[PDB]
Amino acid sequence: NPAFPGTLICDKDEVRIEFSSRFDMEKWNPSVVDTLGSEILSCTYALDLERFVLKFPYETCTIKVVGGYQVNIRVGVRYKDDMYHFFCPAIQLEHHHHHH
Repeated sequence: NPAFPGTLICDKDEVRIEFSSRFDMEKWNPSVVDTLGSEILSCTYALDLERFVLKFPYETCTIKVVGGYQVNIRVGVRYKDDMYHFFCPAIQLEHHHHHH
């Protein structure tokens, strides 16, 4: 059975969850939520329909945890297996820049 295919990108100024196609985004319908599955009052996130990306800032859409930040993502009423959590580190290392 298909696994959630969003690719986590922890960037210097945002978090992205990137997809291979707009169809994957529409199928999984990822949304930023809190640890219980509810919307975060402060959080504005963006869906880029051309590049197939969910993106959002650290401060308003993630929670501080040891060593970094946690974001909670709902996919899909609640369904089994509908909650995901991801971690981004506080410290990002940069060696060579290749933005993509």
